Amino acid sequence: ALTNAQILAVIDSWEETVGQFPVITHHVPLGGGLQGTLHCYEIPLAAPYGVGFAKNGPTRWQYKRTINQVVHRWGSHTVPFLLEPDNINGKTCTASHLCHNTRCHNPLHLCWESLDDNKGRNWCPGPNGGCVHAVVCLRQGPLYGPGATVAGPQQRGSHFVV
Amino acid sequence: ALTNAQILAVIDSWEETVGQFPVITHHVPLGGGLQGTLHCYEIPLAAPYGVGFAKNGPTRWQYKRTINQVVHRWGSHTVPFLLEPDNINGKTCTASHLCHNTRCHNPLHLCWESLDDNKGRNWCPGPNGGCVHAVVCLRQGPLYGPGATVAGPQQRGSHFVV
DNA sequence: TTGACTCTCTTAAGAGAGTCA
DNA sequence: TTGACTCTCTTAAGAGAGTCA
Ligand SMILES: [Mg+2]
Ligand SMILES: [Mg+2]
Ligand SMILES: [Zn+2]
Ligand SMILES: [Zn+2]
Ligand SMILES: [Zn+2]
Ligand SMILES: [Zn+2]
Repeated sequence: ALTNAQILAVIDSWEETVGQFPVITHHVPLGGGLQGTLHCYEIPLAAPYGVGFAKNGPTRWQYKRTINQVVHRWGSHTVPFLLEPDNINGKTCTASHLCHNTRCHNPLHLCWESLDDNKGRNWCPGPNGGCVHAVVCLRQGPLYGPGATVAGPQQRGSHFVV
Repeated sequence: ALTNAQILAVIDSWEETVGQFPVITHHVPLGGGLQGTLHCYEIPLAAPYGVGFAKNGPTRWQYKRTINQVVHRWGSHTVPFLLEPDNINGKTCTASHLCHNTRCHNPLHLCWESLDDNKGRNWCPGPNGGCVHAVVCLRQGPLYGPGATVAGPQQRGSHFVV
């Protein structure tokens, strides 16, 4: 809600609730042939999810609180960043999973960045493979690699140059 | 169905027409601080676009040929790949701009791969900066870099560990 | 047969809001 | 007030198909 105090109270209640979500250990590629360990705090697969939480899509949730007799609702991963600018360079800020684990609500696994920055982490080589993200990746992106290209650049005639 | 000879004739007509598009020289980052040059064959901004071409969206076009009284139509960048498999690993193949220049129809700037592989090239460090794409990038992706993250991982209390 | 428009859809990273009990 | 559902929307890489002359 409006006041900084009210916002801090929302963040604190969210952290307390998410802090009781099951902690699931995931071993992850870091790049450079190395492996690390992340501890994700995973929202349950089915109701009940936790005080204030409800599922609005297959892997979408919202956090809800009643302040001054009014319901306030946010995307479930946006709550850590309620005191941050909601845009950057004219682009909407989004909650971005450094652990690439949607059900996870560990704020130590989230950052707040444009949708382009968010998406791009899927292909990052990782913190031990050359990540250049200023807010560093926690793991190599799940889609990093050579790809599976079916056909490369080609011409039948002689009209084109690279 | 069109014979493989009829399909080759469509690719040849397409190449003939695209080869007469304005050719624009672009200097581009290759990664590793090196600069290179790409020559894009750019479809016009407004009608007429060229024989067989029409705009179906702000940056979407289609190619159309009528053969034995049947109208055939294809996405304008898909024509080089009409003799290739159209899916891989259960994923639809898409035309993927190695030059990241949507108006370009140079087939030496296109490859044929899943939408995930396609998107991922936006963040590639480039052929002189560590590209691992098996079909190699022609340039550093336009979105490669440190990013512009507004807020990083953080907690107010002590409920979480990484 | 052709040109120049029109419309909606896919994907996978993300969102907002309403209906009931 | 709180819970458990319902619906559609955004973005930027990509698509298929209809109408009229
Ligand atoms: Mg993400
Ligand atoms: Mg692309
Ligand atoms: Zn996590
Ligand atoms: Zn990274
Ligand atoms: Zn090009
Ligand atoms: Zn590459």
